[PDB]
Amino acid sequence: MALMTWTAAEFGTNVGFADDQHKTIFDMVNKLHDTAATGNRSEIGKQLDALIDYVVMHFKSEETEMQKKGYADFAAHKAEHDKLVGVCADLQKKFHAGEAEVNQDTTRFVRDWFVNHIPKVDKLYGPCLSA
Ligand SMILES: [Fe+2]
Ligand SMILES: [Fe+2]
Repeated sequence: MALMTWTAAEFGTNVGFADDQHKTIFDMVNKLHDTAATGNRSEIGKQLDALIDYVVMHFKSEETEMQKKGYADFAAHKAEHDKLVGVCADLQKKFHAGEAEVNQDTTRFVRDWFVNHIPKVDKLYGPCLSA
């Protein structure tokens, strides 16, 4: 099974670009999850780095739109993004030093993060960003 399945009932924000970027994230996490069941460390690292770069770009996209529109919860929302980015960058520094491995607990963690963040945090910007 794919780790992550996107539906509108679970995750739709009413903001087209954000929904699309979320779908990409889910697909990139699913590839990482599959590779993380192997010992193909170079393929894990390529997919890890591609996912994290995309996630940072998604967060920048949401942040630019929230801040330009004076969205009410912008700074607290960005704080949640920045703590995930710090976790991911720390994981990359360790993984790329040989000091940690990426496995399916890594991808279930990131799944947990997104499945909580999108409904509880991202959906709240829908009225403002869709107006
Ligand atoms: Fe998001
Ligand atoms: Fe977000």
